[PDB]
Amino acid sequence: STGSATTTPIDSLDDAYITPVQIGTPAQTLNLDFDTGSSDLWVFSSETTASEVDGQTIYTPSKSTTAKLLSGATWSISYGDGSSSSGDVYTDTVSVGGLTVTGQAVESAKKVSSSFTEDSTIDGLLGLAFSTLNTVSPTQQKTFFDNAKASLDSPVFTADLGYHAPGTYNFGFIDTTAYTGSITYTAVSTKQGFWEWTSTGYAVGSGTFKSTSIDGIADTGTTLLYLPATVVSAYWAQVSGAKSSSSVGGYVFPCSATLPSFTFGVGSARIVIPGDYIDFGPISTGSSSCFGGIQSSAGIGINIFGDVALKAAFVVFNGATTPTLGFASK
Ligand SMILES: C[C@H](O)c1ccc([N+](=O)[O-])cc1
Ligand code: NA
Repeated sequence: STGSATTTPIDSLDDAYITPVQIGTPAQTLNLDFDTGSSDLWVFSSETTASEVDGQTIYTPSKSTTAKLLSGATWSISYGDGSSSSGDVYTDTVSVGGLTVTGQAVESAKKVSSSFTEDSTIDGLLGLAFSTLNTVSPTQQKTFFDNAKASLDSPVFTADLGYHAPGTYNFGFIDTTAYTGSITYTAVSTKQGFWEWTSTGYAVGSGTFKSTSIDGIADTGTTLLYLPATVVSAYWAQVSGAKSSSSVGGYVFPCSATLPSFTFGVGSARIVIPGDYIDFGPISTGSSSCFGGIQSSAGIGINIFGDVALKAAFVVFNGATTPTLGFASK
């Protein structure tokens, strides 16, 4: 089997991407944020505290003939940005782009933090990191990908995120029309539950490539590119008037600037992030200070290849016995 679904940016900055997901019988379609840096499939629901729902579409298990309470199971997750949610668990039929899993754990939110409530466009998350990070207790649950894997034509999914445009998540096949050149594969460590890999270095604009190992994660549910302070300082030093602002919480730059590209290494290959992808617009409405898309990881504990990086590439998440990542230009 395979599946193929379009993923759409939630706003004009590509802050996140939503993908329609069918849950239950008859289908309830919710727009979920596919997150390769977490491992819970959780939804706004009929159980979510009413004051914490503002415009989201909810899953109602009582209207699904295939829903079944996973008795005793609870969940609680806290994300890198300080957001969180928690609740109880049902199993139900979940379909993505024509690929169906029966018995998928659907984590029903009883509580969500303010950032979720405030984002009317995201009805929940679909985690695509390793199932070792799944929060369900006392019996850990599998991700949609892990449950689908055995049925897929090939044990892979691919992320093809758009810049200010829709893109695609495919399951079970690699669309050879969706990228240019060849795919370069690189090793993955699953030790921390992530798609963790080591970039071979970077370049700023038309500058020389610096060969240096940068461990980090491929995380579709993080907007920006978080890299070591040395790397990030070297990038923003090439932008007149850029500075790190403790008041704003990262590097800002004049909105009048033209940004340089940023290249990262994948083995001997190179992925180039255009300068425009690193513009996250005014810090507040109407400001002439703009927020940078490359930020320091120094206060995270991990480097994160978020959407800024991943949407410059066709990315293969290879879930074979020995997982690997692949990157191609597009
Ligand atoms: C609501 C907030 O933007 C949000 C937080 C965390 C994730 N995630 O890591 O995928 C998505 C969305
Ligand atoms: Na922000």
